[PDB]
Amino acid sequence: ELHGILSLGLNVDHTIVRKKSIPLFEIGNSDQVCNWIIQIIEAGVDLQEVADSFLTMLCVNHAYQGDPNLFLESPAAHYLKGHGIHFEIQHRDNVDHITDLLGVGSRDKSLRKTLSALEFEPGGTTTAGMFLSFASLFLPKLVVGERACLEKVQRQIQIHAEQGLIQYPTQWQSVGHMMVVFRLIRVNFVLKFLLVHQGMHMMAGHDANDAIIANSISQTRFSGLLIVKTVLEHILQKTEAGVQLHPLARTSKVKGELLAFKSALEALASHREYAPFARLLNLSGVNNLEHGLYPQLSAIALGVATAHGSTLAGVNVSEQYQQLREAATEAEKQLQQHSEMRELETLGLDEQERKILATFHSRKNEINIQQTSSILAIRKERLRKLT
Amino acid sequence: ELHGILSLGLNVDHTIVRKKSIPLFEIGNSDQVCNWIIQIIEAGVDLQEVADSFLTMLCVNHAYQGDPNLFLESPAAHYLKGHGIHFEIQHRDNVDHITDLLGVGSRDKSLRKTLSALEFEPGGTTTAGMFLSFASLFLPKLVVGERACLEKVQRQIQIHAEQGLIQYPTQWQSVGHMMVVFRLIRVNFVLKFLLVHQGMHMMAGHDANDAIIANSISQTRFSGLLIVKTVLEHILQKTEAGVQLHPLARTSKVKGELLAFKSALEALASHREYAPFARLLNLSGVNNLEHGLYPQLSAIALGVATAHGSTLAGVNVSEQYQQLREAATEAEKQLQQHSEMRELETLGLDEQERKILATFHSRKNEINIQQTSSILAIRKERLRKLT
Amino acid sequence: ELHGILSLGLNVDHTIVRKKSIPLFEIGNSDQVCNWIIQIIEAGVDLQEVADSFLTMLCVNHAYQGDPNLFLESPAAHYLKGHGIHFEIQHRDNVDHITDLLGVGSRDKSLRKTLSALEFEPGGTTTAGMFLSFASLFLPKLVVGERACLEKVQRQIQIHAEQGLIQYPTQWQSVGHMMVVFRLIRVNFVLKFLLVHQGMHMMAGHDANDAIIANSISQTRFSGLLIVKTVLEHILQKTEAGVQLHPLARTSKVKGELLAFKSALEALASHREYAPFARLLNLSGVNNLEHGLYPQLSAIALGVATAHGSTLAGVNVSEQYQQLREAATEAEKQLQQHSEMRELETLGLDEQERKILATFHSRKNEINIQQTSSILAIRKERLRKLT
Amino acid sequence: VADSFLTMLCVNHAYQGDPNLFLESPAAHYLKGHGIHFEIQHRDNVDH
RNA sequence: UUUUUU
RNA sequence: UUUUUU
RNA sequence: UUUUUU
Repeated sequence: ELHGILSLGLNVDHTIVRKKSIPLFEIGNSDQVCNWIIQIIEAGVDLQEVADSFLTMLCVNHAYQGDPNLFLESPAAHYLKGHGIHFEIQHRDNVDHITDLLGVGSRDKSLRKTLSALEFEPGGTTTAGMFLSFASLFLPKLVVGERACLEKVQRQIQIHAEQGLIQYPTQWQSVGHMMVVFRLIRVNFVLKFLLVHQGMHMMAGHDANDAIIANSISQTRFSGLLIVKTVLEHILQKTEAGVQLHPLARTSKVKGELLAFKSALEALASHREYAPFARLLNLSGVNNLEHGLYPQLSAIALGVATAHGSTLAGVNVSEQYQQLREAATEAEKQLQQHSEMRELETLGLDEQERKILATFHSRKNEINIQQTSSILAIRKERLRKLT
Repeated sequence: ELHGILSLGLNVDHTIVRKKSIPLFEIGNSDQVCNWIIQIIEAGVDLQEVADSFLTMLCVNHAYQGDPNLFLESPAAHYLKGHGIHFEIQHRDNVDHITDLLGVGSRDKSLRKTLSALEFEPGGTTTAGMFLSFASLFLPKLVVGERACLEKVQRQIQIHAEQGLIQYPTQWQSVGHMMVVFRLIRVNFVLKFLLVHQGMHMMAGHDANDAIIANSISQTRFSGLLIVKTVLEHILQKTEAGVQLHPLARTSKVKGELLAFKSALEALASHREYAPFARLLNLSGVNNLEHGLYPQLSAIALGVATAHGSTLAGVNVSEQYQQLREAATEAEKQLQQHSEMRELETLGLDEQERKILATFHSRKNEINIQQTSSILAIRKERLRKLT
Repeated sequence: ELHGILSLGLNVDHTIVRKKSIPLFEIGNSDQVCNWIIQIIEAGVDLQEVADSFLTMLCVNHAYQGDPNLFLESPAAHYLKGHGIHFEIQHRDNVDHITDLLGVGSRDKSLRKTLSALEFEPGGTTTAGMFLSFASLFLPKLVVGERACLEKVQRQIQIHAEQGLIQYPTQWQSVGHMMVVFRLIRVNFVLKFLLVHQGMHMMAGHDANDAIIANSISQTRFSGLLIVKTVLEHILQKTEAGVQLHPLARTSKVKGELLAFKSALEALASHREYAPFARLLNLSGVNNLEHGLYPQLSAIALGVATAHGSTLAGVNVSEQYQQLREAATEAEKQLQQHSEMRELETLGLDEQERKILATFHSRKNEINIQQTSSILAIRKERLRKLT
Repeated sequence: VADSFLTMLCVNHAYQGDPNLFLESPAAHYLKGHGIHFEIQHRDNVDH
């Protein structure tokens, strides 16, 4: 097989190509230090190389009440090492200021003077879990962009307020504070991974913050991987016997698209139980799953998927997938109509029952037209906002 | 076999024909030294024989936080040695100036006076990882040339800015700074290999810079090797049973082209998991894969590939592949039309489903004509810019 | 077999009939000495018996950073000895002038006064690797002659400038400097062999100069041995089952030509992995492969090859191969036409597919006529330049 | 060339311009067997 | 003596 | 020498 | 680069 040359360097074995060591502090006033960290986040000051340390401090405070040794024995730390990420316990005796935690060295003097410039206020009420839940609110639609993330965050804040779960400070609702939090989450990997791990792997015991985190992790599944969802749910049909390819996916080019897409999916499934969050966590083979490696397959799959759900009509694409998308949409609409009225007879039903079901199917179809057209109008409003 | 005489000296065994030793420095202020290195890069001063040392210093700072011993035990250093490239740890006690690192010797006095001429500024914010990601931005379309590389770099900077991942200094956006970075990357092998290794082999844990590097490595796959892609995806067709040769590739000359191309591909696949980056890294048997050893096969394969994807219509060729390229393009367009309407009947489908699918295939064909013509017009604009 | 008497003295066993010893110097300022060597090359002064010493010094500086002991343990030195070529390490304590390296003796006083006449300039920027790459530029088309070599050198300098790989001094671009470099390469064997060895056997790690050297070595394959290429690719056809002789090669004389040519090819393949560079390196049985031992076979093979590639129409021959060359060219053109339209039916194809392929084959044939006629016109221009 | 161009006109009239259909036509079947044959030669560009 | 393109 | 899109 | 709803 010389066609293996095309797949060289895609699904490589696991090797560690880095060495990162995040200092974790065994202190007495863990809550007080975490409040200081939240306050420096609120101040807008960027954390240089200490973002990992302080955000992992917040995560350890939330999950383990402030005992970093338990975290070093946790499965999250077990996963992170083996990818080159390690943690040090350093006992701190007295911590009067947040600058005691950061050590002396090059480029830490630059941060230390700024942090000593900030004047904190003692006994802040905001806990680390509150910040972790607020940060988790950003995980859905984070790969989409800043504004979409902020819009989803405001919506989900409303939702969680009307459940009575949480009460975020009104200064967190500001646009700028969300700007700084979005930047902090986007750049930092360990915070996102820890949020994902605690959301996924907590079987019970959720407090308000854990409930919010788990909900946002569940909503973050396959964010940035709509191509995987559309292809695997519609184009690669799943039958009782085997796997049929969609009627619209018979083109000679689309067959090659399918084989390459499969190879990329073997690459993705190597990140077991973390593949849904690959684009969020920027895992290895996520660039192998893109719109542009698979133009025909992407447009056709999204068009076929749009023909079923009225909400997928709001998905935007580049200039070059639009026409093939709606061509596939109308093709699949007509095919679904034909399949609709074709297998009623295959079921044993009276004239009366089939008659009622035909009325129901027509009614459902018009409801779907209502909804798809409404979503299209809302999307047109969104683009008009962009204009 | 006397025909083996033609293949003598092509796929030779692995032997080490060189001895290179890059000094790596175990220092205290690794970040400070790396900032000095980035500043001397920004100054435009060319690094004579120390480019390898300082760029590997930047890579060690990024990957291993500044511990070169871990790098000497890394698999990248394991690969490099055995190709004749070794590293020395030399502990430096005090480093007040960047000139302390470079040792006394012939032709180093020339560089030392220039580096002492430059006046640095303390506490530069730019980290080594930022420079590594910016340098990685150049890897796609680096073998193409300087302007195409710079254009891709600007595009990808825009893309990475709108994700919120990174924020490059505005002085890096200048044309001249990209000129110096392009020159530095083009001449230096170890920097490119280290970027390729960290992009390929990092399974998880990506920060912003690692995400950018991995994305650009994934985009750099088979850059400069479009002939391999076109031939192996279209001319050497892959069936369930065996390997069919394309109908357009039956000529007696093209058969010899195919055998020679195969031999070159056994040469290429010897660089396992690095064959995609052969032209970038200038590996052994990459000159055996060229347009000019395989004129008929190159033109025919690119023409056949252009008949499928609308984006491949933008690929330029020499004066002598153009006519055969479009001849093959029209031949494959007509053949794909005939195959298109020929295997609809081979599938069990109703009159209705086949009718809908024929409408879909026609619609797809006109979309493809739109896109190919647009790409051709854009290419005409590009040549007009050249004029 | 009395016909063995004709082959006596052609494929003889390996014996050493010489004793050459090149002094190699273990010095401190290897780069400084190599710059002096490059400057004496630039001065145009001919090197008497020291050309081998200084050029091997440059090669050792390039490959091994200046440690000749590593070179003496290198496989290139292993190959050279056993052919009668050895090296001495002589440690030099202080080298203020290039004349310190050359020892006192007969005919070295003549060179020493001239080298002391030349006034060097300290700290020359030109490295040994740059000179080695520039010298390697001459290897393709070196056996052809001086002007063709210089033309190829200028073309390849342009090519390597537009890649951004290298920047040769503008004083090297002069015609006279290329004259001196051509003479130096032509006379000297060890320089050419070392360039060939490093180009062939370096699997990875190429810097700019190594990339240039490897490219020119790959382009130098079978330079001066077009007869081997033409015969083995066309006249001695390679089938799945066995070896067919070309229809044009059935003459009773051409059969003897084929047997003698085979014997010469067993002679050539004895130089394993170096047979492609036999005429360049003037290996043992290269005079047994000539135009003049095989007049009929040479002319017929080149004519048959010209019928396939449009570029081989530019190959010149003596007064006496021309008419047989074009006679074979037209014979093979008609035969290829007949074979062309004869095996379309042998493949299972529709009327439509065969029709399209016939259009494609006609279009390809007219493109080939365009290209062959253009090459013929360019060749006519070349002869007019000679006139 | 009178035969060539007039048969070109006849092929254009009867078969819309596809000479292969004419070579499979019964008129061409009759003509050959009387010694009259036709060659398809594809022309790429015809400005004159 | 070699003659092309790479 | 490479030439597209990613 | 991602673009929906959750």
